[PDB]
Amino acid sequence: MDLLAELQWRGLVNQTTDEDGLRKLLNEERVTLYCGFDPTADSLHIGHLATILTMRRFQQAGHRPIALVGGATGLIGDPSGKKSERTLNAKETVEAWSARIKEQLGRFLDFEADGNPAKIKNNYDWIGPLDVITFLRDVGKHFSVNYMMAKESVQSRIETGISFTEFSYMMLQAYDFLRLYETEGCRLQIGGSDQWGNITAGLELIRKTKGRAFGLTIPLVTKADGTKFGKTESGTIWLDKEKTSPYEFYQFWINTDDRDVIRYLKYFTFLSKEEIEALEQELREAPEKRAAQKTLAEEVTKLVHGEEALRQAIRIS
Amino acid sequence: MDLLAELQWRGLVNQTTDEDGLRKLLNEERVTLYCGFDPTADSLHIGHLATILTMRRFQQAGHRPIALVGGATGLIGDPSGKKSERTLNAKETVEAWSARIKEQLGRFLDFEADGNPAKIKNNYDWIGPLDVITFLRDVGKHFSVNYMMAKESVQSRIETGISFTEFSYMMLQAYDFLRLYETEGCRLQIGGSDQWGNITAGLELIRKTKGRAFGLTIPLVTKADGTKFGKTESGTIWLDKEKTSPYEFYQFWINTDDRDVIRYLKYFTFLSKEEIEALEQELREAPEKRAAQKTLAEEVTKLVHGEEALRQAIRIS
Ligand SMILES: Nc1ncnc2c1ncn2[C@@H]1O[C@H](COP(=O)([O-])OC[C@@H](N)Cc2ccc(O)cc2)[C@@H](O)[C@H]1O
Ligand SMILES: Nc1ncnc2c1ncn2[C@@H]1O[C@H](COP(=O)([O-])OC[C@@H](N)Cc2ccc(O)cc2)[C@@H](O)[C@H]1O
Repeated sequence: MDLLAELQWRGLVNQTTDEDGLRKLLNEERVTLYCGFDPTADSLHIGHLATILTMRRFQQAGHRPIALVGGATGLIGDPSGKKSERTLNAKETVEAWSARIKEQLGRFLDFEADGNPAKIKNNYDWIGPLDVITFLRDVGKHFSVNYMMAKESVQSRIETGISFTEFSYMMLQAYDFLRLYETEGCRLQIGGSDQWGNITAGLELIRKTKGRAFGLTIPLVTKADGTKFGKTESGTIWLDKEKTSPYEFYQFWINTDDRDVIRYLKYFTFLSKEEIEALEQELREAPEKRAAQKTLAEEVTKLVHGEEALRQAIRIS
Repeated sequence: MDLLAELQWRGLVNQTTDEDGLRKLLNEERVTLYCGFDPTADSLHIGHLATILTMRRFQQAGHRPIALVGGATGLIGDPSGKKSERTLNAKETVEAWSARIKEQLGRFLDFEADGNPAKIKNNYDWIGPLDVITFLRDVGKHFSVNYMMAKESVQSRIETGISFTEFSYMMLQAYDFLRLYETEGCRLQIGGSDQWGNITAGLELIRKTKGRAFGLTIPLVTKADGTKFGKTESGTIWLDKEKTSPYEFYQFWINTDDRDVIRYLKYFTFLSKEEIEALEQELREAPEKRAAQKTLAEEVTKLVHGEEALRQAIRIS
C-alpha cells in the first residue's frame, strides 16, 4: 500500500510479478520475504546494499526477512548479469566465505524484534544432501528446456557459450523459493534487476507443485555519466572495514556527483521524503555547500560501520 | 579385423566412432565393452536381441561383455527415439523390473569363461548416491548446452517439448561410460541406432576428463514392407515365456517374409556365411519349402528358450 508507494517513490521497484496482488497482501498480512546471497568473495560490497537495505525497509514496516546465504549455489554459479562463464570455486573457499557474509548480513537486520525478527539461512542445508536423481525427477520434471532457454540469463549466452552447470543454476534458486515457501511461509523473493528470471523460475516451481507468492526486483544502481556504479579506480568498495576502510568508504560517498546524490539518498538512506526534497532544494540553491553529499556519506557510513568509525572518517578527512 | 568384417557383412554396423582405430584394438587386445539396459518394462523384447546377441558375438571372439542394468536412468527416461515425453515410473516398479531384466540378460552371456566372462552391472550403484552439486560440477561443467542441444534426441524435441529431466538423461549415460572406463577398462560402448548421441556424449566426457575408447551402433531392425519390426497385431514379442509363449515366439519367426529372412538370419543367428548363402540359394530355388524360415525360427527359439521349449513349439504347430 504505502510501503510499496514509498519504494516506488524512492525508485527501488524495477518490476513486480503482480503489484495489486502484492500491495494487497503487504497491507493485510505479515509477509515473509527472502533475498539470496552468493559467497562470490570474502565480503559483500555496495552493489549488495540496496537489496540489503530494502529488506530492512520491509522489516521496519513490520515484515520478516530471511537473508539467505548461498553455500550450495555459490558452488554452481549464476550466469545472470555475467557475459562469461565463471570459474568454479572450491567447497572450502565457499564454506570459508559463507561465514563472513553471514556476519556482514546480520548487521543490517533486527534479530531482537518480536513477531518479525530475521533468520539468516543456508541453502547448502537442503541442497547439500539432495541426490541427483531426486533433483532431476522432483524439480527437473517441472521445467521445459524451452522455458529455460528463453531466460535473459541463458538466451544472452548460448553463442557466447554456457556450461550445463551454469544452465541449471536457475533450478536450485528455483528450489530454494519452494523450501522457504513450504517451511517458512515465504511469499516474496526480492532481488536486483538481473535476478528476475530466477525469481519467476521459482514462482513457476511453486505454481506447478501447489497451484500465492510474489517477486520484486530492485533496479541496478544508475549513474548519470553512464559508468558502472561502485566501480572505482581503487577497485570495489567493500563492506568489510579491513577491505575498504571507513574513511575510504566515507570519501566514496562524499564524492557523489550532483547528478546522483538525490537518487542515492533515496536508495541507501532512511531520510524521509520531506527531508530528501529539502536537500534537493539546497542542492539547487547551494550546490557548492555539498549538503546532500555529506548527509549521504554520514548516514551510510553510520549504517555500515557505526558512529565511531564515522567520527574517525570525518576527523581523518 | 575379421570380427568387425563379419559384423559388417552381417549388417550389424550402422556407425562407428573410428573404425580403423577400433578394428586395430579389437585385434590387438581383449576388449571390455558394455551395452545399457533400461527397465522400461518387466521383460526385454526382440528389439533388444540384436544388441544382446551382438555382445555374445563380441564374447565369442574372446571379448568381455558388461550387460548394464539401468536402475537409475530408467528412473529418468531417455528421449532417444521417442517423439514424446514419457511418464516417470516409481522407484519400486523400476527396482522390481531391474531384477527380471538382469535374469533374462544373464541367459545370453557366458559367466563361466575364464578371461572373458560377463558382469551384469547397475548404474543405480554409482548414480543412486551421487549428490546433485557433485553431478553439476563434476559432470555438468564439461558440457555446453549447445553441444547438448544439437543431439538428435534433443534437437528432435524442442518444439515438441522436453522436460529438463529428459534433457539431462544423456549426462547420466555420459557418466556411466566414465565409471565403466575407470573401474572396468571398458573401451567400447555399443547400442542400437538411436543411442549414438548418448555414446558420443560419453566419449566427450572421457576425452575431457582424461584426454582411447570407441562407440558402435547397430542399425534398428528393417522390414521390406516399411512397417515397424517386432510390432505384431497381438502386441510386442517378449523374451519372457510367460509374456510370449515359446510357440508364439516360434510362429513369429516362422512367419518371416521372404524379403526379411536372409537379413534376420544374419542379425539373430549363429549360422555361418557359407550356411546363410546356402539358405539364400534354397530360398531362390525353393521358396515354398520355407527352409530359411524354419532355420531362423528354430535357431532363435533355442537361443531364447532352449530345445525343450523348441520341441514343444514345433510339436504344438
Ligand atoms: N548494483 C547493484 N544493484 C542492485 N542489486 C545488486 C547490485 N549488485 C549486486 N546486486 C544484487 O545483490 C544480490 C547479490 O546476489 P548475487 O551474489 O550477486 O547472486 C544472486 C543470486 N544468484 C543469489 C541467490 C542464491 C540462492 C537463492 O535462492 C537466491 C539468490 C542480488 O540480488 C543482486 O541482484
Ligand atoms: N529394434 C531394435 N534394434 C536394435 N536395437 C534395439 C531395438 N529396440 C531396442 N533396441 C536397443 O536395445 C537397447 C535397449 O535400450 P533402451 O532400453 O531402449 O534404452 C537405451 C539406453 N538409454 C539404456 C542405457 C542406460 C544407461 C547406460 O549407461 C547405457 C544405456 C538399446 O541399445 C537400444 O538401441
